[PDB]
Amino acid sequence: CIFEVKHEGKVMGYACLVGDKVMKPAHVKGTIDNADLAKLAFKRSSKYDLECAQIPVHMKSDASKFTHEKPEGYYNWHHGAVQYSGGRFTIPTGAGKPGDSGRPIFDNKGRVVAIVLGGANEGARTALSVVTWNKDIVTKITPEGAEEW
Amino acid sequence: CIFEVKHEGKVMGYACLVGDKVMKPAHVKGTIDNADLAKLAFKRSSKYDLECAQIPVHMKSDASKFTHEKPEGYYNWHHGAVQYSGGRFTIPTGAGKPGDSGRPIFDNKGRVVAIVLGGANEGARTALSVVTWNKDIVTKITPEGAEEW
Repeated sequence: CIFEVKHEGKVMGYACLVGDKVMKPAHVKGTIDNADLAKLAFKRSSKYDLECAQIPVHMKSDASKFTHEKPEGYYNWHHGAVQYSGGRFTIPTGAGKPGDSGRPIFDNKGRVVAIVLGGANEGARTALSVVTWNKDIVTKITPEGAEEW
Repeated sequence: CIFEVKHEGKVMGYACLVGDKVMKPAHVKGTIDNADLAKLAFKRSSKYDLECAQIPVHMKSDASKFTHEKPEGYYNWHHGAVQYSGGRFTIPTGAGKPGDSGRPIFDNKGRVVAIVLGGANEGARTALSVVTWNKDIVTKITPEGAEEW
């Protein structure tokens, strides 16, 4: 379900097969490192900083079902455990660097909860700037002073 | 000797190095997935639904011979053993599917005897539609109701 966006042979962010679309943050430079995915036609959406397309039939079995459901507590991401509370995702400062955009923040059942875009350093912890689902629609939470990763 | 034709990153058919030419069915969309082969100049022939070119000197050692000599009996092909009789090649129905075109039918000494183009389902067995060599010249045998693979 997770695929990596490469730019000049360098991983910039990620792409994800959620629902029946193929997502990847709009701000991420590069092209999905997967033939089938790379040749697709994406529809950009600057409001959501999202850029979706449709999953080829032969990969649709590979999608992951997202969720608006996110109760205060700890979430999972590649570098460790993210913490959600006060309507804000945070992590120990240093555990997220430029080149981590696109990486999903899963919950314990695998549902993608948000997609990292960058983070604002506020000391001990960094408030993440993410793309998250609302009641049904996409949204973007960007803490004051975020540094786009 | 066998090379695959790709189209939008998807295998459509095959290409084969037979004799001193490089073959691939004309109807197959895409370009041979091999630098040396892809840059060649092919001569189309709509009668034979064939599209040949000449094998670069550095690959000529990689060709597969051929022969007009084909006595009734069993021949060899990737999925098993083909049967020749009554001037017709056949196989157990189900053992050949779309995407098998281009695959050669060898004999027991390795000489390519025919090249599969598609097959007509006539029950228990399917009569193959092949490109075969006559006295010296190429020919195409297409059983009634063939389904072009």
